Amino acid sequence: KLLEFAKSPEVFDWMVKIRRKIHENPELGYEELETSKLIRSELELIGIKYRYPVAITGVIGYIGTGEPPFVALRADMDALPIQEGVEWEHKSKIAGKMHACGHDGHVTMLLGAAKILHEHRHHLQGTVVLIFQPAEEGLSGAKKMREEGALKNVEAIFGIHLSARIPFGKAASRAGSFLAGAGVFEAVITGKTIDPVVAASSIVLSLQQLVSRETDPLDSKVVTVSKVNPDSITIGGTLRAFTGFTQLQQRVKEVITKQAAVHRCNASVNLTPNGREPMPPTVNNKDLYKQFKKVVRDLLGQEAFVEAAPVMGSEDFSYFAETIPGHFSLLGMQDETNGYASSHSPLYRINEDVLPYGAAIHASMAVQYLKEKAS
Repeated sequence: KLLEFAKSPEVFDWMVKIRRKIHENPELGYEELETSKLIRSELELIGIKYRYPVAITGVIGYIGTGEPPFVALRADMDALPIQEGVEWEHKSKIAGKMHACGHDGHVTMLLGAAKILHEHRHHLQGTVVLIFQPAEEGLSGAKKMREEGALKNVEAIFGIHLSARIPFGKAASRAGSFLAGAGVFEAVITGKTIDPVVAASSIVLSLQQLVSRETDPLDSKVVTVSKVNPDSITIGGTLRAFTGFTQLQQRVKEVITKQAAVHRCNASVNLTPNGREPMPPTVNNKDLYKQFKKVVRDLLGQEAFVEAAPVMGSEDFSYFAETIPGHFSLLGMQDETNGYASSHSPLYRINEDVLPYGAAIHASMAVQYLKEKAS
């Protein structure tokens, strides 16, 4: 019922205040200096110790006993090089950049949560870890924080992402496979005269075939050939799946290889070209999802819980929920007539009145988890 606190003029105004400053000054991946300085100042003001730097601009705060169990809450920090088309007082003052992906609401609701949780810190049966992650858009920030030990000793992490595809004030998630993974591959087709070209256009159609839709949105698999360019032809492609990703990677390789061989050609295929490691699908741990549904129902209502549909989007949170139990949820903003623009657009819009919902959900989820682990 801490939503009442989260909605307080003092707290809500403070949250809306910080959200706007970040919104007016969008910073790109790994260059979120000002966003990072603000987060650190608010943690300082609230009364929360933190580790900095992590992944250049990242910050990790602590609330509780200081001892295990450790549970983490995560928010992204970076904007995108998009010109804000929304005309308003708090529009980005940085031309060509915009927080058109809600992250502003994310850092915001994470500082909210930090502020609130601190209010009840001596009651926490463990330590809530607050992760302020840089460069989510380029899908390399979560992995970099992991490399730097951000996940050590931590046993369960929760993340929230505002959504224009979910009704306002409803949190949406599902158990297990939720967000699609993504990988790339590179192939070089060289003649062991025109065969290489014959082989290349063949392989292309043959890989484009693999893409398909079925009756379960979790079975969707796609392979996109984007690069192709005669002694040798380089073919750069991508692949995505919610399940059986490894089996799809091998299929892409097998096809290119055999389709090259029957055309008397050499086949060079790389599934991690230039250090582009695959990003596995985002999997929501059943226990966290099961616990999460309760937190949402107890807080908002028996009807707020929105069972999410598998999505083929991009969210590097998966590098966390694969290494430790993870739970990723959406937070609704959409109104009755769909006036709220979809994420990734010059017109994107968070309804600023959603901040207390995620702040409470963030705060609450960390408490119930700990107050459950100790049961």
